[PDB]
Amino acid sequence: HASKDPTTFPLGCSPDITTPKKGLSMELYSYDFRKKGSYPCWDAAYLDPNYPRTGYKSHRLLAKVDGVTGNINFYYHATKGCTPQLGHLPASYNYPKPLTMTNFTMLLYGYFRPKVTGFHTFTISADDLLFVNFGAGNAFDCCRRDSSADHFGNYQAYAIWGSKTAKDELTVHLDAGVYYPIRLFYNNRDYHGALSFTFKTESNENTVSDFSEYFFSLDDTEEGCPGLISY
Amino acid sequence: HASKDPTTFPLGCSPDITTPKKGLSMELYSYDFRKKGSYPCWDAAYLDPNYPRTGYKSHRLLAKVDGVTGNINFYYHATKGCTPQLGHLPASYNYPKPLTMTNFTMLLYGYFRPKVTGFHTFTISADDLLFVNFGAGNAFDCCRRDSSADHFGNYQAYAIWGSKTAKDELTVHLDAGVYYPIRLFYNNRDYHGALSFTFKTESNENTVSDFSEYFFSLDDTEEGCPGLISY
Ligand SMILES: OC[C@H]1O[C@@H](O[C@H]2[C@H](O)[C@@H](O)[C@H](O)O[C@@H]2CO)[C@H](O)[C@@H](O)[C@H]1O
Ligand SMILES: OC[C@H]1O[C@@H](O[C@H]2[C@H](O)[C@@H](O)[C@H](O)O[C@@H]2CO)[C@H](O)[C@@H](O)[C@H]1O
Ligand SMILES: [Ca+2]
Ligand SMILES: [Ca+2]
Ligand SMILES: [Cl-]
Ligand SMILES: [Cl-]
Ligand SMILES: [Cl-]
Ligand SMILES: [Cl-]
Ligand code: NA
Ligand code: NA
Repeated sequence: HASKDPTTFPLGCSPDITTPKKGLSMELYSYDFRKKGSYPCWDAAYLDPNYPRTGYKSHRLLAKVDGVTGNINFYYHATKGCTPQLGHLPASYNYPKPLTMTNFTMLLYGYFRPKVTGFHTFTISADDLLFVNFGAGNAFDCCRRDSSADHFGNYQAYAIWGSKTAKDELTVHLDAGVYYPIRLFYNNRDYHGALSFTFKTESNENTVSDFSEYFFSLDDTEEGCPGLISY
Repeated sequence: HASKDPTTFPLGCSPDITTPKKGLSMELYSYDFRKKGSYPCWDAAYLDPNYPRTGYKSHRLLAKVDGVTGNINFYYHATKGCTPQLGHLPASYNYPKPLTMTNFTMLLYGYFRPKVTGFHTFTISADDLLFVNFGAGNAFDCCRRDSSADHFGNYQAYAIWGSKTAKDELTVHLDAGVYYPIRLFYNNRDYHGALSFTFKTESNENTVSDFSEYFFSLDDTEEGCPGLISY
């Protein structure tokens, strides 16, 4: 160089006849540096309170893909600060092309399906930013993302590199086989990048990092697909 | 180098027998630079999404004063970046002591009492940050700040120096003589500072910058003081 509030007992969704499709949807957007000579060289727009809501959409759209699943963690090691440098996302992201891994924004959305009924703790870390919404309402409404995408509530967990919250966790009680809306919003402002998203349950001692049997996409429907299990 | 959502028709409050006290309450907090040699030298904590909610309270408390009113605008011109430099707030702030005007955080809260029934447009600008909540619920509950202070909603207006939103405005319909909860959250991260808060009404052509007959403080009460005028 559902209510929008985060909760420990989130609401979930009950899909009907159509088989859920594997994986999350992802959108990729540009995130330019500031003009040469600026101090610092990186743009602080990523921290504007509405950047994850409306601001990101004013940047150049790079891609929109389906079927993102597996292990979505990555570490991108840059060689120079203040410089756009190319790299590739892991194959799990279904995006073959190079992108500026030093400086970009990424949105992932869809549903998390548990295998365990009970408490789950999701652990996150990021360079630079990962904001997580989770649950109907807090993320978006069941099979009604089209009317609720931009209306997510306060984050269930968030991580900001360099901050007092560089890693974070969310503990929620979930029901096996129910589909929970999830939104992951990521940014790299400069230099190295990293995303880590894993979970554990009170059940066993394994950390889950491969979401192949956990992330799904559901079609929106006129009436929605609110969870039919809770009572 | 009331609902928490922002609205155009905010809810207000009806004080009982006790005469409203002149002015807002203010709290002042430290905001340190990063360690010498850091790039950039200023701390980005001010932009953490919970900094205006919980994070500011972890910093050193400098002052808590009553009776802030008059013209609250200021421009502080620093002579060196990355350096704590002393200055004084305007006399309107009722705080005589020097403080590090280059790097500090300030919270103001109380009620705005209009003189006009009709649309008001408040205009703000700041170096570095000014976040405004306005209306019962969005700011805090009528004569119930003690149970609602930390639960303000999405900002009615906000300004961030260097951003695509360096000035902002809020247009709201208000009733004369009703008391609207208001919260102003300010930060200077480095170097120069500035705060501007003014309004106009559709009625006349004058810009109001002297809040002497507009800002008030109301005691909290067990039952609250919800507005009795709307119907
Ligand atoms: O360390 C990861 C972190 O790097 C920041 O760049 C820093 C750099 O680490 C530091 O050595 C230098 O002095 O200042 C740089 C810019 O603030 C990235 O900005 C940050 O996004 C992370 O990737
Ligand atoms: O201009 C007000 C603005 O100054 C920032 O400091 C800048 C400075 O303006 C710029 O000339 C220099 O190259 O980089 C500095 C640090 O980013 C303050 O950081 C900012 O808070 C405002 O006060
Ligand atoms: Ca980075
Ligand atoms: Ca400044
Ligand atoms: Cl729903
Ligand atoms: Cl870089
Ligand atoms: Cl109220
Ligand atoms: Cl300074
Ligand atoms: Na596509
Ligand atoms: Na005092």
